[PDB]
Amino acid sequence: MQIKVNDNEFQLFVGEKRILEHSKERPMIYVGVGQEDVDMYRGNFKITDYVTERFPLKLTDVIQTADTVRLCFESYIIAKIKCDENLCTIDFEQKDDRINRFWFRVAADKEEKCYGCGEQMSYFNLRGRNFPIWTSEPGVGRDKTTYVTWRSDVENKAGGDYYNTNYPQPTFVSTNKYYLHVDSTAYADFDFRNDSFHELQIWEVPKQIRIECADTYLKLLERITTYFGRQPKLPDWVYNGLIIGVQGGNERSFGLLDKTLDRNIKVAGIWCQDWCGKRVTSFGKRLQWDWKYHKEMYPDLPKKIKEINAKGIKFLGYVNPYLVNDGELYKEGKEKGYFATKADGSDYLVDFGEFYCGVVDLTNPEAFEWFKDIIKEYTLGIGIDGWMADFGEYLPTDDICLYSGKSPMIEHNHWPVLWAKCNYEAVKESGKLGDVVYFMRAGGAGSQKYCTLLWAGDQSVDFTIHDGLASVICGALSAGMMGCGLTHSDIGGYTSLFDNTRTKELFLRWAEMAMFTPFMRTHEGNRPDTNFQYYDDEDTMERLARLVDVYTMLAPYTKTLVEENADSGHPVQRPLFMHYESDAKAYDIQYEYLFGRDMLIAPVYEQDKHEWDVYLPQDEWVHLWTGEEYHGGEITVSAELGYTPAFYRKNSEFADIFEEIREKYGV
Amino acid sequence: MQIKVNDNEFQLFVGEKRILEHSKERPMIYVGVGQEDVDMYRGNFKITDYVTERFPLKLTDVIQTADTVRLCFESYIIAKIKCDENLCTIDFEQKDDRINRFWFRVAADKEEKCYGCGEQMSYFNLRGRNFPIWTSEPGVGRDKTTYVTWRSDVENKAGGDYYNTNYPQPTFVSTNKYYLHVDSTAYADFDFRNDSFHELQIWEVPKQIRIECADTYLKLLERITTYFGRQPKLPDWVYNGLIIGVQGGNERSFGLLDKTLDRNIKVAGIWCQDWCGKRVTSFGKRLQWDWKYHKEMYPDLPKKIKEINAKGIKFLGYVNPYLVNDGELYKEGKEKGYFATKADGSDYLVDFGEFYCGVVDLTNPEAFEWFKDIIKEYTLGIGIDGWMADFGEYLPTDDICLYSGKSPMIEHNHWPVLWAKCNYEAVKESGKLGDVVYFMRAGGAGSQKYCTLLWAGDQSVDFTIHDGLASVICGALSAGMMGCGLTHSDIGGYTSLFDNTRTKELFLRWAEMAMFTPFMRTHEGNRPDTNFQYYDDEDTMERLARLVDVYTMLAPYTKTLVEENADSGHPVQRPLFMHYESDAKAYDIQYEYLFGRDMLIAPVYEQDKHEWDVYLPQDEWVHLWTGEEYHGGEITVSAELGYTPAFYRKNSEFADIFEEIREKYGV
Ligand SMILES: O=S(=O)(O)C[C@H]1CNC[C@@H](O)[C@@H]1O
Ligand SMILES: O=S(=O)(O)C[C@H]1CNC[C@@H](O)[C@@H]1O
Repeated sequence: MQIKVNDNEFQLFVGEKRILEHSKERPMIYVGVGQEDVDMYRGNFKITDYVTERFPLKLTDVIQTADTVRLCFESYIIAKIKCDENLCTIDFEQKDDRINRFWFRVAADKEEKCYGCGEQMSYFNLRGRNFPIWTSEPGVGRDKTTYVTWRSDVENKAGGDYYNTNYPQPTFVSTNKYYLHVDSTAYADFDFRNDSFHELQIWEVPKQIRIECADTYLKLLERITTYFGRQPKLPDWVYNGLIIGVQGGNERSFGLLDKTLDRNIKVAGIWCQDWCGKRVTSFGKRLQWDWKYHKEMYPDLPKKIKEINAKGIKFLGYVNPYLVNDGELYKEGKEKGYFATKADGSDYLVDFGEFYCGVVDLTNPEAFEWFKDIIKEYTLGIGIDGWMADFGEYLPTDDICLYSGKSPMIEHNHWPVLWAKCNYEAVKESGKLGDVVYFMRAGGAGSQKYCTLLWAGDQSVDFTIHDGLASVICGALSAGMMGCGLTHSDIGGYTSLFDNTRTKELFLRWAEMAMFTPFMRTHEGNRPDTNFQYYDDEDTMERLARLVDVYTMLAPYTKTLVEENADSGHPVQRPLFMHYESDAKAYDIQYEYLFGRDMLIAPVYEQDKHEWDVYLPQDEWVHLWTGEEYHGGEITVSAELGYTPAFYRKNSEFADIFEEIREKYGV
Repeated sequence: MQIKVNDNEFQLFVGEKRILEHSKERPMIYVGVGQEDVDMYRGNFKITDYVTERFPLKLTDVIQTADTVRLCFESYIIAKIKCDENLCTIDFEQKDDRINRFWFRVAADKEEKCYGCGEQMSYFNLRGRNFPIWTSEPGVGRDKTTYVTWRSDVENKAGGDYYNTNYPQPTFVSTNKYYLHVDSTAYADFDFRNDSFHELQIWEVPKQIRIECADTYLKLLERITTYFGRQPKLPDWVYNGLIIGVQGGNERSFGLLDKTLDRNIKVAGIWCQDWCGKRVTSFGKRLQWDWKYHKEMYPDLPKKIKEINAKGIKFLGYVNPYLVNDGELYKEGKEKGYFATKADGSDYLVDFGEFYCGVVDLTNPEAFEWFKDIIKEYTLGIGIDGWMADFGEYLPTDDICLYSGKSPMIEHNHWPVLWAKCNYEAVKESGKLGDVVYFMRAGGAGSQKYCTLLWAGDQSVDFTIHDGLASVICGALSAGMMGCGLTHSDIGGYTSLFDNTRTKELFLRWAEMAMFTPFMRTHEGNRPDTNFQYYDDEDTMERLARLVDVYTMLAPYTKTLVEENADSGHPVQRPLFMHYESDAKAYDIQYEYLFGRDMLIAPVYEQDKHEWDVYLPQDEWVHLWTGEEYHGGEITVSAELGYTPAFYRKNSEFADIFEEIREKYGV
């Protein structure tokens, strides 16, 4: 990167491509004054802004030092710029206290594409749209043309839209082979609707903007994860097979484990989210938010965990950073003063849907340490080797006080990372990194270090584009470009509402994609009695045993991808353009991915399909199940139920593993 | 109205209430730069704006002469303020050509209420919401919680919202007893969401803002209509009875007339909107847009008109300012170059839903006179005595050129008044003002002069709040506060879509309201074959005979109201606070109206009702059907089908008429 600058024009280049400019004709910064309106309803946020001032700044002074270039903008902003061959930082100082709106422009051209802004569930390429950065419920349906979405809006204010996500991040990657990060947890809105610039709206003057370039996307990801962090290797035991999501107490849950094993489905672990109890609401069968094992539903659980461990099976649980008001840990947290409070001193109670919970104040070090100790003592301490570490999106912005003294308009997006750090430190302090794994749906900048595994959050139980099976693929790709290289999904989705229920076909198509991911896990969903469950159908269990076997057979390859993610930040699920940078079509494809360097996966995301159109970049490919060879381009392969459109490179060093799969399970 | 002004502060008072202020702490004007996006689909407009600059102006010079005060605002705006005891005008000169966004603030307090912004169908009191000023299709359903609205959005982009209207106007009335008008036909957005100020956003620097006060709302309406215009009296023949909306050609239409008369329903006129032919689309039974009578459907129509005239019955038709591209008049207009054109020089063909029409360029004086002559020759010239003068909302903004050379962003809202003027001059030059009547659903500033009669446009055929019977009352109250004092509605509504079809009860509830309006007219609606028609049911025809007879019995009173409207601008349908200005509840009521000074009407707007709650202001009231006396407050009256909740003042000079009605048709 190179800086060019006079007394009234600043420029920054990446190669021969200008990416920053401030002149009178093309200002780089606008500042202004806004008054927001934020209305939360059960984790959904309706956010509007009333802007009374917005104006571009005048560059009134420039000072060049061998290390720093200083831009003075009247009495509003000072920008200190420092550059290397690969890194520019722009630190901002605010000289006018009135400003609470900050618009930053990046030079662009019509053909450029951008990726990221966190885990995006609808659009991988961000160009042409804008993306608010505000963690929240991602929406049920997420598509205003569907009945599920409309009913979700009408009854629950919960239909959402294309940009909602549990894990937004003020960071993007450009096809000019740089990434840009705005060091701020404020509300932001990344606007890619203009041909000649990207505009980044921030609801504070951000501390710094960071820009870093590389010669390849692989190296760009190495630089991204150097700055944000890298995940550990997953525990070796995850590759033993399926992690089965079952509920109902000792007899039912361990009964289904035995039934699962008896049908020759390989099991890595049993995940009982109700290990701490159940709570039934009008949404469905939920959990008792009090993070100690439930002695009536799962008596003697520590002893029982030792027993299944001796048979090669791990036990997985569930925690989240809230506590319901009738729980034992709530009573203790109240007595110790560890909840976020209102101005009058009452503990703030959040409505999660017919029950009310305190928000453990993770910005209070004593409360943070207390909750970390709850994980150590009552989850890790009874031998639980993994858990869902849920939520993080529900911090309200109305009359709530945090120990940090910062506005909830700033701490709201910070919360997922504070929650991630709490889990990470519990595991690290216990010496269990690499032995236990928790998985999170919410995140922010820093989840690259503090989250051991993402999952895609709640999908609807359907084949829709914006909230079904397909949206998992988009979420994997976007998250991976942010440096979160390990993700998975609920096999079969989660959300059943408004006559939308899971089918056998949906479960199996979901499973045949999951076997080409690091972590296979099922989920009964919110209404288990009226949604298909794999253990309800012998044919499904037979079919599932094959899919899980394929996962275990892939594991020597998958371990090298997880290792490569841990070593350099190359995600396990990669976009096609990560290894085919010259292929123009690879930049527009978001429903196929490279499973490592050596496999291409194009999951079937529609019902009643028997063949599937696949775009293959130019290379020597072999269809997994048939061995037929392909050299690149649009094709159509058979894709019956159980036969994922999956291809491997001919000269892959793992071709023997893939051939063993074909011989055993091909056509 | 008194001005206070020094070098650093301007103020304007109405009595002892400050209505305008400019100081550095409370600026009166912001200016800026925006880039709109106007997405048009079949008369529906999705409009968004991208504001890049907005900033308050600094008052840098004040010049007082004897009559004028000149406020200079840097190099941006000069405002010339001239006041009287009742009138203040602010003329704006634009000194910076870059400005295309103008925000004008009006001082307000929390208890103030505001009325107007044209004909509003959802909210009469505007306080607490914002109202875009852009004529368009008003929406089907207009309520995001209903199935009809949702489907209208999904299939037709046509659900609309609370603010959409055929007739917006940048004019409001305040409870400080002033009205304010912005002299512009640009897009505007009147924002009443803030306690301490109204803010009027205009997408140009407006020529002038006009403010005029008065001691009473009656006198305010006198001033409003002195400025905007007053309607003529309605022709005496309208009071002869019902205007029946029928279709199908000579045999069916005049057959239905005979049937109606045979059932002893008094008929003032037969309104055949298909006088010029039909066109069937997926929307339903529409019309052929070629404004000459259809010689195959209505052979020898001029002869038929003479025959029914000799029996005391008028004939009414239909025109609108567009021409379908397979018609005779389209061919002539195309030859003479009388259509609006695109940038590429071709005639712009607007899609109205499976057919395409030219827009007669009403800004071209030659085309204007031509279309006026079309009305004289082919409507008035064959003896038609009234007509629906429809549409006016569909001018596109994307790629169109007008003879005026003004932007379609300015002429779009202008079109309804140009079209009104076309009809007005045809009638006036024919010497028929007061003898023939046309009715319009679209309008703008000036419709007060150029439109002889409003109607509330298309309602859905239901009892919903935002698009059924009740929204007619809101439209009547709001239009009347703007000086359009004559209005009516389709008895039974118009729009049938998405499993919503007209019922008998709905038709009858609508008719029993309509008999307390100036003009009773039915309509077959868009899907006559699958919707209730009054002539389907003998009991309905017997009931309608009574309702129409009541309308004729009221005529001596109603005529004095229409004459009062023509002489002073007091609307026929008045808000309760127009005659009870001290009644606090009168300012919150929008589904009751005073029918002149001597009657209160509170229509049943819900199904399955046998009684109705009514608020009466403090006065001596007599329930029309029973004779029971009431003295003010909340009451409940019997309100069976046919017994509108209607009350008259005991001391009314017309009490003898009202007693005859009770004797003949009461309980
Ligand atoms: O119902 S609960 O809220 O207790 C648990 C759910 C929370 N969201 C993620 C889902 O996977 C959990 O089952
Ligand atoms: O269907 S048509 O468009 O020809 C006529 C309708 C237009 N809008 C107003 C309605 O009253 C008409 O029937």
